[PDB]
Amino acid sequence: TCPFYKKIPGTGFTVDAFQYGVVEGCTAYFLTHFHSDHYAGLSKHFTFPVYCSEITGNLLKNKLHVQEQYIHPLPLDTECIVNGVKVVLLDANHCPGAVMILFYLPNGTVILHTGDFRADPSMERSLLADQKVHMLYLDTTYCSPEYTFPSQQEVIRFAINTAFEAVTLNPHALVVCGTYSIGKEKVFLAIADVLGSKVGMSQEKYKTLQCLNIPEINSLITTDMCSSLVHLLPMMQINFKGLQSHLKKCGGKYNQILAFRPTGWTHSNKFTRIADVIPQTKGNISIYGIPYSEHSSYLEMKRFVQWLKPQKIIPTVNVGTWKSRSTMEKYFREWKLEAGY
Ligand code: NI
Repeated sequence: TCPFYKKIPGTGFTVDAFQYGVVEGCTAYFLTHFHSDHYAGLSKHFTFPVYCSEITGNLLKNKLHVQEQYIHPLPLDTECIVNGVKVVLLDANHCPGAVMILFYLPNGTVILHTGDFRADPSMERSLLADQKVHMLYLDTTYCSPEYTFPSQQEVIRFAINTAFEAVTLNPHALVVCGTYSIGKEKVFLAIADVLGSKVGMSQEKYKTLQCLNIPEINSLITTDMCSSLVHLLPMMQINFKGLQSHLKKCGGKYNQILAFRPTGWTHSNKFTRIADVIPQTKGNISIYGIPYSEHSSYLEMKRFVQWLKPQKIIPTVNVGTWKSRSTMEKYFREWKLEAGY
């Protein structure tokens, strides 16, 4: 059964609610982004309207085979009428095609559902600036002060300079980057660009990348693994066993692997600056864990919410324990008292 925080009161609408069968009263199902926890239950057999971004729509059609007649893509930053209700989609600064959704309820209430997001000051100059929001359904993934990490730009700077230095010292090194879903594409694209290489990968990953509207993509990726010195592999294979095995397959073309595992936050963020990160090493294989986040840090989230000044907040992540829920409610009250709303 569909939980309350995925329902939009006073509409026939649900958000990210595909794993509960036919939801009673739901006339339209919104999908914020193409990550499996959110799309769970969609397939070629789905026969209700789905509303989403153009990119999300390409992925529904090609990867899950959802029939065309049921995919309703909407342009961003544009007031749209869906089943008699005004809605807008805003960029979530998450993975490709991820949106936030503003709902203008018939009774005068305004609701923002962030989906998954990484808050940014640039959001303070979207169509959010124009008016008041009564209810905020908030991505609270890292809603605690210990959750600190660098900007995406600094993390990419570290990876580019690390990769360039290694391959310039040894032209026979191979670079590997881990992946398990869309998002974080800048990691492997930035490294391949500095090295003058295309990124090699499986046919299934190439297919997924081809759905994402990235400019010049045909120039950047390839399924010919042999022509490429940046390879993508599933995240599970980024370990000393999996990388040893991979190196054997390359036919004595390479004599070293430098590999990256983009993670979210890890506890080594509590002690170590990005500059000071070191790899794990075994023989001719090194592995760097790098904290590239597509979710708000604590400070980024607090800034957004204190700017928005919502009347009520409903968390959508970490809602399963009493301790979590209590902790998040304490932070929301501090924020409100500090800012005066
Ligand atoms: Ni996500």
